[PDB]
Amino acid sequence: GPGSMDNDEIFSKVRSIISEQLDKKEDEITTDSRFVEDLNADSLDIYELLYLLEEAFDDKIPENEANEFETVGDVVNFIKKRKG
Repeated sequence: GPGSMDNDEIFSKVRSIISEQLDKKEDEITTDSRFVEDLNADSLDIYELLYLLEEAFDDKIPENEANEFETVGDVVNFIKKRKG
């Protein structure tokens, strides 16, 4: 079956790093996880994380991303296609 491309390698590769400490699966993408469950911190620290991340792509988070933003799952599929 399919599933072989940089598209599904970006979110996977990135998660492969945190997976060490997080010891979680990248397939845990869900709105019931958020940074609290998925990430090892709170949105407090994530604020600057995404804030600076969007600056690298030149796009408003609460404006552009807001079009379809909700939880980590959204950012995953977002940065996935955003870069490809």
